Amino acid sequence: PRGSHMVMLAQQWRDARPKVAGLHLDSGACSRQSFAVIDATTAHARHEAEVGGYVAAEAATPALDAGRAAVASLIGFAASDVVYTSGSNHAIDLLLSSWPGKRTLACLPGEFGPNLSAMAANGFQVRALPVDDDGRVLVDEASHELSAHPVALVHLTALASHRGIAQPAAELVEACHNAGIPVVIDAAQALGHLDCNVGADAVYSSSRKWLAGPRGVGVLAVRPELAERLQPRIPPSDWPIPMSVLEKLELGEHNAAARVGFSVAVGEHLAAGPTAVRERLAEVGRLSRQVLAEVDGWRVVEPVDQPTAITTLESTDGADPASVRSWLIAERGIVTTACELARAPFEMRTPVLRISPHVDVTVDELEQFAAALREAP
Amino acid sequence: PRGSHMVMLAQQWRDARPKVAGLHLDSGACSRQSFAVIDATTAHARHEAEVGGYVAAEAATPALDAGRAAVASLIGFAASDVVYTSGSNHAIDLLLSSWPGKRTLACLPGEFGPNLSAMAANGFQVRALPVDDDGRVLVDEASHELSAHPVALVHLTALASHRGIAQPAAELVEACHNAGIPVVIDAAQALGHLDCNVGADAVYSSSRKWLAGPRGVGVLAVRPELAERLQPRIPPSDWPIPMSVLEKLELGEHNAAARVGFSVAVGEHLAAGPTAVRERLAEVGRLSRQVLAEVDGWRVVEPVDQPTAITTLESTDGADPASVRSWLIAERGIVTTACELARAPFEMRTPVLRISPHVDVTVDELEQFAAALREAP
Ligand SMILES: *[C@H](NC(=C)C(=O)O)c1c(COP(=O)(O)O)cnc(C)c1O
Ligand SMILES: *[C@H](NC(=C)C(=O)O)c1c(COP(=O)(O)O)cnc(C)c1O
Repeated sequence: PRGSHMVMLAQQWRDARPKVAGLHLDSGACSRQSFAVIDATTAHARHEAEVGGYVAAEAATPALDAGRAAVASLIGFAASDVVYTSGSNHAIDLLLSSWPGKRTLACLPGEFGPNLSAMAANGFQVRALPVDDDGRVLVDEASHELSAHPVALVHLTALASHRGIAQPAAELVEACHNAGIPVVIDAAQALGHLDCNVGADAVYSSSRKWLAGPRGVGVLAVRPELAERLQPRIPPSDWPIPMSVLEKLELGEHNAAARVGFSVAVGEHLAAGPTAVRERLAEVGRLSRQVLAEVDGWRVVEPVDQPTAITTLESTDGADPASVRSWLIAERGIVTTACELARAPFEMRTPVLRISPHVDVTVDELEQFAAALREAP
Repeated sequence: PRGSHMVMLAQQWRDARPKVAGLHLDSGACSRQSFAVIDATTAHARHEAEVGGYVAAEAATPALDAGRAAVASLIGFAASDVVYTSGSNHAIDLLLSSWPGKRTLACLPGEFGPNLSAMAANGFQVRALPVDDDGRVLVDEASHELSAHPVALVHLTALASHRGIAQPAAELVEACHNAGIPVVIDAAQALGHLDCNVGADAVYSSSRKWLAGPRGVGVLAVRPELAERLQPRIPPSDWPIPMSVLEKLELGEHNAAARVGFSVAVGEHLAAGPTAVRERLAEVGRLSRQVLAEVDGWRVVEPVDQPTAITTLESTDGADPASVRSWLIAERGIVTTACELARAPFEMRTPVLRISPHVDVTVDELEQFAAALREAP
C-alpha cells in the first residue's frame, strides 16, 4: 500500500488557480482555469473594447499560433495542421462531415456515444475492434481484422470519458498504418495525460479538461495529406472564395478570448513539463484506486496501475451514481461526474461514478472522498 | 444641417465601457463590452474553477434564461423559443440543415454571402425578391411574386451587414404570411437597432454587435409550430435519447461564461430602453451621413434618414476601402469595416467603407472621421 511521490508540481498547480470551494475531482469533465488563463481571457475582451474586435484578434495572432504550436508539439503535428474548434464534437463532426468517398469506420466498442452519434449522422458504417474485458484494444487481433476486412478510417478514443483505460494508441496506430488505414484520435480526455505523439492522422481535443483552459474551445489537427483530401460541407465544394480545407474548418464566429485563454493554458502544460505532469496524473490514479480499493457498495473498475487520473466506481448494490454525484456536490462540496450508459452504449452495461482529479489532489482528499462516499445515502 | 439631440444615454453608454484607445466606429462588426459584461464573464470562469464547471453552469441557469427572455422580448417570441448559438451563421446553418421536405427559398439580392453559402450548402434553391435601387424590398411586388410563385420559406436580412438600409421587415413578414410562407430573419445587424418584433417565424443574431456582448455567442429563436417540424442533422433523426428539437440545436460545448456575459449585455439594452436606443442609433446615422455628405472621393450610399447607424461610403475615384480601413486604424486609431463584394455578391457591384458607430459617438468624432478620411492616401 505504497505512498505518494512529493512533487512541487502538485502544489504549484493548485496555487496557480482559484481555491476550490469544496473538493473538485472532475478535471475530466471540466478542470480549473489558472489566474493567468482567466486573466489572459478577460484581457482580450478588454482589448476588444479598446482597439476594436477584429484588430484585437489580429493582435492576438502570436498567442493563437502559440497554442496551435503547443498543441502540435504534444501530438507530433505541425502547428499549421492545428485548427481551433468549439470542442471535440465540433471537431469530429468537422472531420467526418468533410470525409471523402467511402465512409466505413472501425472504432472501439467503448466509443463515446456523442461520437457514434456524429459518426452515424455523417453516414459512416461503424465496425467494432477486438478488445479485452477492460475494453483495451487487442492491437494484434485488430491488425489481422483490419487487413482481412479494410475500413476507410479507424477512430480511436485514446482515453475514454467513461473509463480510465489508456488505449495502446501508438501500437494501434502503426497496426492501422500497416493496413494502409488512417487513424483519427479523440484525445479530449487523452491530451494532457497520455503521450498523444503516436502517429495519428488527425487528433482532436477540448480546452476545458486536462489542459485546464476555457470552455468553448477545442482543437482539431489533420496531416496535410489527409487535410487536402477533405471536402468541407460549408462552404460548398463549388467555392468562389479560395481558402484551404483547414481555413474552411476553422471558419466561424468564436470566443477568441477563450482561444488566447486556451493558448496560455497549453503553454502552462508545456511549462510544467508534459512528461512530468502525465507521470503525476498516473500516480493520482494509482493513489485514487489504492485509496478506493476498500469501499463497500463501490468497485474500482480500472486496473490499479493504468497510467491515468480517471478512475471509475461501479455500484455493487444498485446505487445510481447520478444521485451520489449530486449528493456529493450539495452535501460535501465534492465534484464528480456520473457516467450514464449513453457515454459508451456498446460497452457500458451499467453506469459509474468518475473521479478525475488533477495533479493537485492529496491523499487526504482521496480519503475525504472515500469517507464521504461511505456516508452517502 | 440640423444638430444633435443631447441624451444622457450616449454618455452613460460610453462610460459603462473601457475607453476607446483610438476612435471605434464598427459596433456593426464587433462593438464594445461594458465592464459589467466583461466582469460577468470573468466571474463565471472564476466560478467554474471554484465549484466545478457544470455546477457553475447549472448555477448560471437564471442568468442564461434571463438572456433568452430578453432576446425573446425584442423579437416577440417566448424565452423557451430562444436557443444559444456561436453566432448568426451557426444559427442559419442549424436552421436550414434542419429544415423539412422541400428546400426552396426567396431572399433579397442583398443577401449576405456567408448566408447564401449556408443556403447553398444545405441544398436550397434561392430566388431573389424584387427590390428598389437601394436594395429595399418592394413588399407589394414580393407579395404578388410569392403568391404566383410560392417558396418553402423567405429569408430576410432585416439590416444588411454591407448597407444601412432598414428593410420593411414587418410588412414583408405579413405579405409572406398572407402567402402562407414562413419568414426567417437574420437580425445579426438588426437586433439592437431595428424593431425586431415583426411576426417572424425564426430570428437569429449575434452577441458581439449592437448588443455589445461577448464574441462566440449568437441566438436562434424558432416558433414552436416550426421548431417541432425541424429535423436536426445531429444527432440522427432515429434518436434513442429524447430531447426537443431546440435542445438538439443548442447541444454542444460552448463558452457559458460568454453566454452569461451576453445575458448581461442584452439586459443592459433593455435597461437603457430598447426604443430609446434605436432612436439614437437612427440619429447617429443621420448625423453620420450629414457630416459625411461633403467628402471628395467618397459618396454616402444610404438615404439620409434611414433609421440605422450603418452608413457606407463608395469610393468615387477607385480607392480600395480595405486599404483605407487599415490606414485609418494604423495611423489614426479609427476602427472601420471594409465590405468586400463577397458580403452581398448579387447586389454589391463595388466595395464600400462602413461606419457603424454606437450611441456614444459625438459630432466631433464623426467630424474627426470625415477629416481623417480626406487626409487618407
Ligand atoms: C469530453 N467530455 C465530458 C463532458 C466528460 O465529462 O467526459 C469528451 C469529448 C466531448 O468533447 P466536447 O469538447 O464537445 O465536450 C469527446 N470525447 C471524449 C472521449 C470526451 O472525454
Ligand atoms: C455579422 N457580421 C460581421 C462580421 C460584419 O461586420 O457585418 C453578420 C452575421 C454573421 O454572424 P456571425 O455571428 O457568425 O459573425 C450575419 N448576417 C449579417 C447580416 C451580419 O451582419
